[PDB]
Amino acid sequence: AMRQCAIYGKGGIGKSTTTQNLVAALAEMGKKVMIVGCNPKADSTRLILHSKAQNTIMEMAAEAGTVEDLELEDVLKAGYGGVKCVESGGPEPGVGCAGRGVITAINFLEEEGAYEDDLDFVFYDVLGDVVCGGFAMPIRENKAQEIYIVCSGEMMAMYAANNISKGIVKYANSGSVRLGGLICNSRNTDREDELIIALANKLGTQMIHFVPRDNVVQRAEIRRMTVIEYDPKAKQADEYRALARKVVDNKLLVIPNPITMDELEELLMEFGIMEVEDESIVGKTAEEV
Amino acid sequence: AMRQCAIYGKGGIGKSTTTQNLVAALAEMGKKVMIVGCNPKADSTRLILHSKAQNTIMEMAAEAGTVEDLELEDVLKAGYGGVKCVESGGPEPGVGCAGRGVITAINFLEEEGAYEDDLDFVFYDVLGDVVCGGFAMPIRENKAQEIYIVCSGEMMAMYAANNISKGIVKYANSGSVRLGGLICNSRNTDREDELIIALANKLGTQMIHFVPRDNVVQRAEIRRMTVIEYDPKAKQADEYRALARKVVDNKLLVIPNPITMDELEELLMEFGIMEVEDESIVGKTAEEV
Ligand SMILES: Nc1ncnc2c1ncn2[C@@H]1O[C@H](COP(=O)(O)OP(=O)(O)O)[C@@H](O)[C@H]1O
Ligand SMILES: Nc1ncnc2c1ncn2[C@@H]1O[C@H](COP(=O)(O)OP(=O)(O)O)[C@@H](O)[C@H]1O
Ligand code: SF4
Ligand SMILES: [Mg+2]
Ligand SMILES: [Mg+2]
Repeated sequence: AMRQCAIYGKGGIGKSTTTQNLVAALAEMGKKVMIVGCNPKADSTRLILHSKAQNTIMEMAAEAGTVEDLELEDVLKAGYGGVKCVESGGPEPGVGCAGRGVITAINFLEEEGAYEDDLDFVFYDVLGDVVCGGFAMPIRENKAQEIYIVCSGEMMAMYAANNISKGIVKYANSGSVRLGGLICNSRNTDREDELIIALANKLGTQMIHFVPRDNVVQRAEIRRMTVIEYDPKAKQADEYRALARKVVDNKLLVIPNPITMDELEELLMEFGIMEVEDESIVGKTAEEV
Repeated sequence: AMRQCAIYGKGGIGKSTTTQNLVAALAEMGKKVMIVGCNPKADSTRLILHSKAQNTIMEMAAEAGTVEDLELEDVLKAGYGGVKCVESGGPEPGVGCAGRGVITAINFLEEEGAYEDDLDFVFYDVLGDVVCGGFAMPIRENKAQEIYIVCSGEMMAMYAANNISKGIVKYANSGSVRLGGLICNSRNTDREDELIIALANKLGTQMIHFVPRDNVVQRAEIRRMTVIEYDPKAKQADEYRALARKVVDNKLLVIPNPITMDELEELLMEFGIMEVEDESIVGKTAEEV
């Protein structure tokens, strides 16, 4: 039955739009799936619920005093395709750890047993910028077995992908957390599809799909909607279908192999986004060259 | 004498390039300044030192076993303008808190007394994506009195700016941490200079300067250099001069006034980057409109 999935990736590469869409495309193949957003900002469940920003567990637990005083119907809410939704809340700015927000919401969902009710999939939307103990909480507490890293042909998204992968490495031994695959979200930078496959092979995983840059996306967004919900017929919808399909069919759950900075930098130079280091000119003024 | 400064801001808006440059332009007016990078990645001191990536305290303390076994000359290193430099190191991926890395490096710098040696300024390069207790460590432990938030006319950078501001609010009472001003780093999106000044006034601070988009920057970067060091004569160098000047002359250290999501969203719509919400179409398919 059920699979415990989590999607990681750097901020602003389109982690939530890939997640919400493939989950809507998964639930177009009639799956009860649940999205749990771990991100400070409530942007991780909004497109399914046609909402602006779902209420978070840190918001509502402030209102009722504690988490047990929260009643599930107004915590977890369903939208398109009966896809269940919970935005967990960030840290109290400058003071709390992000981890806490995530853990209390897992516990509230195991406690009021929405985890064992019928669901074929659970998905955690998790930021991969800092891969600290806090954001690695679903990995540490063995709540996410299948990590799907969203990225693109750009240094920082790759860095992120690799550093998320070092965290899978540490909890390989303690549990069953394993990397599924990378998902390349096109930046329209030149031969990025190739680059991310190179990385995927150097880590020992696959670049499970290449999601394109489409305007479709922001057309659907003005309506606070998923692409799958706005126009079922655009090939963007069938991209997310190809991924949503490829996701359930995957049986490659490697225990990845992280690379050096230098090794990563190779990839970037080799595929043209990063330039090549001419050492002649280093440390030399407008004059000296 | 000495001022304890920290520059916060979202990832990839150019927090480290603004910081390293204005610090090089501050040290062009002959100041002994020290940069301490708190970021996981060692990209926060590299342009001063003509290096690729300075060694971090978490890296070297792994080598010698503990922090006391570290000798200061190969921890803190100086580059252009006798500007002292220390990259503190990130969390061990998936396990550590970022906070720890920062705190051990403050303590090592107070312990081996580089804090009380001659310096007119100290600067902490700190990521503003997650404003959790970890990244708020120099604010919590009253090591940074003057927060300078770098941002731009874009939602997330603003969000960030505001949330960093909520953290200043919480430690207003306990200490002397106060917000200096915002710095707008041009994205070349249309009337962003105006937008960030609106925010600065709604927070009760000023948009201390508007740093432009220049190609100069990446020309200097191929040499692993600051703009101030590559061509002292470009008006980009005199922008950083205008900021480096404006920074020491500032005596506006407000205890900011954070805004609503809705209130922030106003700004964006009012200044044209965000659109306006037509509710007619919300939750309605390719067909229904
Ligand atoms: N495939 C895509 N094509 C075009 N824009 C996209 C695509 N996926 C996401 N985006 C856009 O990128 C921006 C950020 O997306 P988001 O999913 O919110 O990122 P994140 O989760 O990494 O913070 C928004 O404009 C989003 O609609
Ligand atoms: N004023 C500027 N004009 C143009 N590009 C800039 C400017 N400041 C920074 N950048 C560029 O933005 C990118 C990220 O800068 P960086 O300082 O490394 O960001 P960060 O510290 O927020 O991660 C690099 O191309 C950097 O050179
Ligand atoms: S573990 Fe990470 S989320 Fe928690 S306080 Fe540290 S840096 Fe923040
Ligand atoms: Mg999000
Ligand atoms: Mg940096």
